[PDB]
Order: sequence, then structure tokens, then C-alpha cells
Amino acid sequence: ETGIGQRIVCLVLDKSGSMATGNRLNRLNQAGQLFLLQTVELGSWVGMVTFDSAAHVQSELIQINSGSDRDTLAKRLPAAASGGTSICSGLRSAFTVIRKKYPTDGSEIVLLTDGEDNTISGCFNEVKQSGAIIHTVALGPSAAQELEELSKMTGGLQTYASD
Ligand SMILES: [Ca+2]
Ligand SMILES: [Ca+2]
Repeated sequence: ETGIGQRIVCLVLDKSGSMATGNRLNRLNQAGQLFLLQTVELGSWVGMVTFDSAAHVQSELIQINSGSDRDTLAKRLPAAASGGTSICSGLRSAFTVIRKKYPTDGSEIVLLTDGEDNTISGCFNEVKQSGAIIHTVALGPSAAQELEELSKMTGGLQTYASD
């Protein structure tokens, strides 16, 4: 969080090729819309990051004050799915997006992925040293175990929005 009690949240969104299967991308967008348009509260600082082989910053941290702010972020939800998969590119970039303004300790990630990635241990340390809180939504049924181990090691929640 920010020193005065404002939330810091960075959406981290799996646009990789496996996400074109079934309705994963639709379920990604639906939860991204819900979190953006209804859930996250006034005053919060919110960034957005998509990722395939690598990360693409859809937005730096902007503060939620108007419905404009919500619609802007929501319009940047991934359109289609393509490319390689590297969850760590996104978390690394999330931590960079945050640390342009605030420390990662106490901040929150919202990792929307199907979990089909087996290099996740690659960033365990940095994920630990960040102090961030990685909530995860599993959008497929074949999520790697290190996806769960990301929330477990950071204090974040896990929910499963597949079928
Ligand atoms: Ca607090
Ligand atoms: Ca994938």
C-alpha cells in the first residue's frame, strides 16, 4: 500500500497463445472488467500488464477517482491470445510498474492466467523479496503447481474460474 493507506494493485494478464483455448480469454476479460469496473475501490492506484513471451505494460499506476479511470483501464483488456508464455516476465514488469511510484511491499498483483507455465520458480526469490501479494485466478484446469505456490508464498488468494 501507499504510506497513507491507498491500495496498490497491478493487473497481470495472460494473453499467451494457450489462452485462445475455449473461453479463457473471455473469462480473463470478464474478471478484469469486474475488478476494474466494480470491485477496486476509490482512491486505489492500479496498473495493468499483459504478457506472452514477455510483458507489455498496458498502463502505469493510475489512481481510481472516476468511472473514466475504470473504463480507460478496462479498454486495455487483451483482445486476442497469441505467443509464448512466461508468467515471470509479467510479475517482473508488474514490480517495475509499481516501483516507479511505490514499494512492492504491501502491493497486490492480480495474476489472471491458465497457469500453463513451468518456469515460474524462475522468479520465486524476487517474488519473495518484493513483499507483494499475488492473488491468482486459474483460468484453465492444468495450472502448474507453482501458480498456487505464488499465492501461498505471498499471502494472496486463489480462485479458479474455468468451467
Ligand atoms: Ca494499511
Ligand atoms: Ca500459455
